[PDB]
Formats: sequence, structure tokens, C-alpha cells
Amino acid sequence: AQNPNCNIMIFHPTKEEFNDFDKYIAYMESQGAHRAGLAKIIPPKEWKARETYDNISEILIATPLQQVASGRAGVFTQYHKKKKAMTVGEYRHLANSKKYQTPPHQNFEDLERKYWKNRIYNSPIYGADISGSLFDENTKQWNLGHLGTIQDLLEKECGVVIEGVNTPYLYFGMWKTTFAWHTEDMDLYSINYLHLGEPKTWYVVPPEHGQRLERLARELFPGSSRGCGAFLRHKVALISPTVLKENGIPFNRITQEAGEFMVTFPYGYHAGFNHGFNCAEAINFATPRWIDYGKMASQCSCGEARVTFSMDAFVRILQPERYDLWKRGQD
Ligand SMILES: O=C(O)CNC(=O)C(=O)O
Ligand SMILES: [Mg+2]
Ligand code: NI
Ligand SMILES: [Zn+2]
Repeated sequence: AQNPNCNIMIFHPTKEEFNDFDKYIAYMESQGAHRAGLAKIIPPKEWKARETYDNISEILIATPLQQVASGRAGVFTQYHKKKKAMTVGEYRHLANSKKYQTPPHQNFEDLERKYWKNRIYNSPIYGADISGSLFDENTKQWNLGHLGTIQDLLEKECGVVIEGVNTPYLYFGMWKTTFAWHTEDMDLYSINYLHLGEPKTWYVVPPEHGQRLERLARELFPGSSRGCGAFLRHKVALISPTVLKENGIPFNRITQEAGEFMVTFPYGYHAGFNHGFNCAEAINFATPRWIDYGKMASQCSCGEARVTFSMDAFVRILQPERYDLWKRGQD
């Protein structure tokens, strides 16, 4: 068995190997990459996403989200308070202000220490989940707006034609902006490209050990657990590495820098934070190996998780017993 300790693997494809996206994902899995739940892909030196980032300031962040924490430093939830619209140039200036900027630090480890010590005492503003793309239309390799669609994968594997579409999302971050512990919708893959700015630190639990994280979360967030049998689908709970280590939960960590891709694998729980002003692009995708994960994915039916139009068909075809209850949650 390849990668039996479930370490995060880092790949350096050549420009020739960067042509065929599906083939390279399958190669990474042949080497055991999926066992970690997360892999890093450094693009060949010849490749670029676009020519420059000099002209992005007029993108609108229609609903910036202020991430307000409750709890203790290592075990907290966050809620998202909606703020007035602002442009990416306005948001960058805000991120760089004395109230929100990255503090002085020695290295990524010192910054990570400061994040876990102090996150709860601040409320950073995240421009998340913005439909759109920063890849140039002429970028032919690993262009997250030109991937094969999940609807087409389902149709190719299972024969059933379904409605829905699959487009990327932009994320504009600042110091301390936070992504809570989660797997993807329908335990899909994700791919995330850090277009510009400061790093993103990731934490991940191997898919084979995901239920250990879930049992800890039920113990740490006991009211939330009574409310919903899949409350991590709400994407609000944080647990620090120190707390994970104290409770014996297997995990790994890695920091993504500008110009690098990350792939999350089916049922790989992940969480993390931004180091300072940045912009990332991410999208879900599927392979043949995902179908069995999609059939087994948990679902929130309490009403909190509320998701895209396209998840309807995935539930209806892969999980017809759950369909009725899940759709009640959506309506
Ligand atoms: O970058 C973020 O805020 C969150 N991204 C992801 O969870 C992802 O790419 O799967
Ligand atoms: Mg612009
Ligand atoms: Ni994710
Ligand atoms: Zn729920």
C-alpha cells in the first residue's frame, strides 16, 4: 500500500505531465496521495495562470463576511456577519490597515502560534464564495474554469444525464480569515489555486480516519451535535492542532504559497487560515473513484447547510432514500 502513514505529498509535474489533468490526478493516487486527504502540486516553471494581477481591483465583493468567534482559543465556532459591499481594492486596503494586518513574526511557525493563541479575540473580514475566475482563457493547463464537469463525470460513469452546472469561486482573504473543519459537498474533491498574496495554512485528517474527527467534534460541540447528525456541514467549527493531538486524532499540516495548487480528496476533512491579504480560486471536481464516496456522504437535513442547485441531482441519483428528507431541509 502506497503512503501508509498518510503523509501530505508534494508533486512537481513537468510541462508534459501538466497537459492531462485527469491522468495526473490518477497518477498522484497511484502513489498514495489521497491517503493524506490533501496534496500540493507545484506547476512547471513554464506555466502561468495569467499575465499579471495588476487589473483586479475593481472586482466586487458584494457580501464580505465578518467572522465572529465564540468559545475558547482551541475550540470555537464562528458566525458570519454580512457587511456592506466593497471592491477588491477597498478590501486590500482594509486588510493592510493597522486593525487587520499581519503582525510581525519570525517565520510560519511563529505566525501559526500567534493564530491559535489570538484568533478568537479578533473578527477578520473574508470575501468568500464569489462566482468567477482569474485564469486567462488562453491558459490551457489546469485552468479551473475549463475542467470536465461533475455532471458529465456522473453521466460517463453511471449513464444518467442530469441538470446542473459546476463553476469556480474566488476567495479574498486577510490575516486570521478562517475556513472551518469540513469535507466537500457530497464528499467531492476540491482544487484550490493561490493566485496571489500571502500564504494559506491547511490542516487535514486522512479520509480513513474521518470518523475519529467526527466523534471528537460531537464531544466538543455537544448542543450542535444534538441539533444535527451532520453539523460539520455547517462549516462553523474549529479545533486546534494542540486539541487534536491531545485527543489522538491523526492529522497533518502544510502551508500553501502563491502559485501553488492544493487538491483535497473525497472525505478529507480540512480547515485552515490565511496569513494576510490573498486571493484563491477553487472548484469541486469528481473522478470515477469519487462515486462510492458520493453514495455514502452524510447529509445535513436540519436546514442550516443550504447549498447549490446542482447538489439536488447528486442526492436524487446517488442517495434516493435520503432525497425526500434532505430536500425538506433545503425548503
Ligand atoms: O480557501 C478557503 O477559504 C477554503 N477552501 C477550501 O475549503 C477548498 O479549496 O476546498
Ligand atoms: Mg478589476
Ligand atoms: Ni474545502
Ligand atoms: Zn444541519
